[PDB]
Amino acid sequence: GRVRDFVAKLANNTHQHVFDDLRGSVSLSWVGDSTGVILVLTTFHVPQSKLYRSEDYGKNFKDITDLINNTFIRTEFGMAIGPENSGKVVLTAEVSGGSRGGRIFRSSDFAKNFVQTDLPFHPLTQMMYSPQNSDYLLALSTENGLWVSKNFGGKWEEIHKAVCLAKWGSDNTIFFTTYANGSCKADLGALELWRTSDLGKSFKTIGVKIYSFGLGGRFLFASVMADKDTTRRIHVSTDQGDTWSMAQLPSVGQEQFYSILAANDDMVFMHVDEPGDTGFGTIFTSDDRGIVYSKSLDRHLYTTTGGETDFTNVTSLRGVYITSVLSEDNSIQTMITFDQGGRWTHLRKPENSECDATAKNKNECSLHIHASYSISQKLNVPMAPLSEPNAVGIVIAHGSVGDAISVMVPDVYISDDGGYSWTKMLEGPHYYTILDSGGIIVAIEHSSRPINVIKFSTDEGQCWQTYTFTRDPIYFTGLASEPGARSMNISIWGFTESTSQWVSYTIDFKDILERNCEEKDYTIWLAHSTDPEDYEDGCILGYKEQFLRLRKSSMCQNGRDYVVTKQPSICLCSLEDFLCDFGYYRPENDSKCVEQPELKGHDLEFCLYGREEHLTTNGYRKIPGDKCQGGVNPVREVKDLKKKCTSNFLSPE
Ligand SMILES: *[C@@H]1O[C@H](CO)[C@@H](O[C@@H]2O[C@H](CO)[C@@H](O[C@@H]3O[C@H](CO)[C@@H](O)[C@H](O)[C@@H]3O)[C@H](O)[C@H]2NC(C)=O)[C@H](O)[C@H]1NC(C)=O
Ligand SMILES: *[C@@H]1O[C@H](CO)[C@@H](O[C@@H]2O[C@H](CO)[C@@H](O)[C@H](O)[C@H]2NC(C)=O)[C@H](O)[C@H]1NC(C)=O
Ligand SMILES: Cc1cccc(NC(=O)c2ccc(C(F)(F)F)cc2C(=O)O)n1
Repeated sequence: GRVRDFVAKLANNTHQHVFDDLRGSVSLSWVGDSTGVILVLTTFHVPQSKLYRSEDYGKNFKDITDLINNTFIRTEFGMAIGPENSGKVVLTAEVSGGSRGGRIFRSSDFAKNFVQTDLPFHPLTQMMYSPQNSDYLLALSTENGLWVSKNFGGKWEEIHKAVCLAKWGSDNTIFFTTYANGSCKADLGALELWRTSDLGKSFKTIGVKIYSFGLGGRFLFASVMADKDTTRRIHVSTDQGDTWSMAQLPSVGQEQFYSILAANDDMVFMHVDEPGDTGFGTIFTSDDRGIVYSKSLDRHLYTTTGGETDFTNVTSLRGVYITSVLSEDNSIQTMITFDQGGRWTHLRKPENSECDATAKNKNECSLHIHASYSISQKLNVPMAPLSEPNAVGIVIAHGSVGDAISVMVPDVYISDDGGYSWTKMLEGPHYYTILDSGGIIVAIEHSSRPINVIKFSTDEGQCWQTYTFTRDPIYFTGLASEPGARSMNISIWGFTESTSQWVSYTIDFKDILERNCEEKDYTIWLAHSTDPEDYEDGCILGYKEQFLRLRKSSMCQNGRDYVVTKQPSICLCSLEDFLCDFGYYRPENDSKCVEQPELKGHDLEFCLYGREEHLTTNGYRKIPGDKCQGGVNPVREVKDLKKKCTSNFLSPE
């Protein structure tokens, strides 16, 4: 344990609040950053709606149900909370069966005063704030009109009809799909993709034969129907639709799907579903254009039914992602990549962990991670893997140790180096959060039955101390805490036993970490270190990062203003910083990219109908987000591969 005098500190700081009876649908929303404002919304269906508010981080709520006029709020649309600190809150309310249109309750300041506005239409969707201006909203109506508002929902105007899907781009741009006749389901693949810069003053048709579309990073993606067929394929656009490239990705049937797994201004992770009811697909990573794709992972478990994947950005160390794959035998293994998908491997098992029945060898086994897929199978998993960018290196997850994901009741495992190494944090399932950029870690035992106790650790999970926060135990469902993992306030939620009420105990760790952190506590940490002795040690994507990192031994507060300190070393370029361009491959182990003897499959499709500027390749492209400098420069004098597809074909004219 190692902490002296904790019960004293936490006694004062434990704050209980009580709420009304089960069972009602419960919504909790944080409003703003550095505000402490929380909205709890409760709705009841029997032959109404309650709304509370707290400015103290959840220590004391007081009941503002007065401010909505006592009317009935609909949990379908929930609470549409404005971006950043704009403080916008919008609630959609239920109206009499035959009404003009719907009604919403608008707060422009952190839910202190609400104004009720009657809409000219009926909302089919939660209203969506424009990213650049929180005063801009768009909604889809039940008649499929696209409605827009410049004034934050006071006045609306219908800027197009027959709209399937509509999204805010950057700079108040709206992208939406329309349909000619029939219904969005009927005309699917026949959809038309539009853009409007001026909020409906003027439009442009950027797409046709559209199955679907989506945004990630700088890319606009659209899947387009074959003129000849039911197959579709991805086209990509960097200009917001003005020009369109066919991706080098396989086409799919109507059985299959694309999923954008992750996107950043450098690249995307694209999941392509496998033909047949596989339950798996292939992961591709793109180049910085989104045009050129590299096969990253085989048999990536993503289910056709319910849409579960285990795919996880480990957001506490750059380059690092974990995911599940379906082996040849039907068993699920976890895989981790440290280099942004350039290579996948098995997570290393804890030093002292021993293998389970899954493992065919008893001293030699991996760690496997419970994530969305596990949870969906009703395995005993209260939480998915957790990591925060402020807390460098830290990953917390339920797992098992063996050759595959085990159905047994999992322990909880922690990593401080971003997933290179692991130890058992806690035996048994737990709920966990991170406070104060890793200054504190907090855990609740997951029990079939009531708990009066919360666990906390100030050394990043190496040591734990038990605190009893209530002497009347609760049935415990969840933790609420301020997003961004910067506060010292945690809210334990649950209900009492039997004739009941929901309760929340919010604990301030304010005095548990009494003294502030200062330079002395931090220590120099090279990320991604494999071999100390090496010049190139810790180069990922062409460079190293050295971090200043809070000493495990130091017990103190990083503070709300804490800034991860790190400095880059820029590594010399090797071939391993380059990906094969179109029509090139690595045949041997050797990194070197050589010309393919000929194009096959979707390589041949791309070559046949492909956009011509990309056809000449350098054989080599710098991995996106790779910052390496100097060293090797294999990128080549451009060479036209157009003729080498068509050299086989007889040509006309
Ligand atoms: C996996 O998760 C990591 C950690 O969150 C992602 O890295 C983050 O990427 C975002 C977007 O590229 C970076 O955003 C920042 O946005 C501000 C403007 O709001 C801009 O001024 C900054 O220059 C920066 O772009 C964010 O800094 C970055 N976080 C860290 C710690 O590097 C990563 O993108 C995720 N991977 C994928 C493929 O999405
Ligand atoms: C934990 O919650 C308390 C509220 O109970 C937060 O206190 C606020 O602190 C800021 C700056 O320290 C003040 O400007 C606010 O006026 C305080 N509000 C109240 C109601 O006291 C405290 O910041 C939270 N702790 C952390 C680490 O975020
Ligand atoms: C889990 C699941 C189930 C069913 C469908 C999907 N994905 C898509 O429909 C999709 C989304 C985005 C894009 C685009 F934006 F990349 F183009 C293309 C498609 C596509 O399949 O055609 N995902």
